[PDB]
Amino acid sequence: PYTIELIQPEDGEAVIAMLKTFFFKDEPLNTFLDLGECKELEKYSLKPLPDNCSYKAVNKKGEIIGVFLNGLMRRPSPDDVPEKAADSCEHPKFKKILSLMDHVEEQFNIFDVYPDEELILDGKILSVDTNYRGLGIAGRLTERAYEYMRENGINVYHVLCSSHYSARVMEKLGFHEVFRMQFADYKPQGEVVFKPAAPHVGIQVMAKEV
Ligand SMILES: CC(C)(COP(=O)(O)OP(=O)(O)OC[C@H]1O[C@@H](n2cnc3c(N)ncnc32)[C@H](O)[C@@H]1OP(=O)(O)O)[C@@H](O)C(=O)NCCC(=O)NCCS
Ligand SMILES: CC(=O)NCCc1c[nH]c2ccccc12
Ligand SMILES: CC(=O)NCCc1c[nH]c2ccccc12
Repeated sequence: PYTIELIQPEDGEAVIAMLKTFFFKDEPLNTFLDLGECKELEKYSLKPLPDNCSYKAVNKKGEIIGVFLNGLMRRPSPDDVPEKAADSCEHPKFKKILSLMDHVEEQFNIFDVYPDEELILDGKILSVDTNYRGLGIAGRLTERAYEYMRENGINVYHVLCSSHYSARVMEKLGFHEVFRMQFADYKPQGEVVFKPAAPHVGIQVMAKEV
């Protein structure tokens, strides 16, 4: 038995503690790199919280057993200066992940897919406690956001998935691929950066229109 609840400002430390236990260690790119201590990812994870659309799954003892951290993304202004996230990162392993994200954004802009949309919900960090996996918690976290979207006239939910495994979960939830890139094809300086196990394949950006 668990609840799905809005993540509050006072929850920051508990969210970080949960992510350090799971996501930091067991998201495929993090585990490939052996991310280790990463204060900059802690910072990254806390950033979307004040948008008031991030959710926690909580067990009967009051422990966080899952999170989906979401942020609002706004269409770039016509005079927008695209910034590289990797430029403000000291941690070398996390910088590799941020560089990958920058590269995806250079190749694919979600706002091109939806020219009429000013605001899109961005699913940034999804993590479920191992002992609670395969119970549909990812789906219940995701679906709690639909309510926020409906309450605020947001039509599109955008989620970058770091493995075909997690992209499949999003497909079950009614998302579809809008962009993909094989790890074998990601060679920003001429050589492969990420070589996780073959079934991961690469990144897939997933979208749902609600
Ligand atoms: C991706 C993740 C959030 C899914 O959460 P979840 O709540 O377990 O999602 P689901 O319940 O829908 O289970 C997904 C699939 O995992 C498999 N599964 C079943 N039991 C499982 C278990 N005990 N442990 C792990 N996976 C299991 C099943 O294939 C299941 O699909 P199905 O139930 O439709 O047959 C979770 O695996 C996770 O935290 N992964 C590591 C971090 C990560 O990669 N996050 C996503 C980045 S995009
Ligand atoms: C919805 C979701 O969790 N996407 C995953 C993106 C991701 C993979 N590795 C990371 C390391 C640090 C920050 C983000 C990531
Ligand atoms: C269109 C399609 O079949 N997607 C699923 C498999 C796949 C092909 N290339 C990828 C690159 C990254 C992730 C997944 C993939």
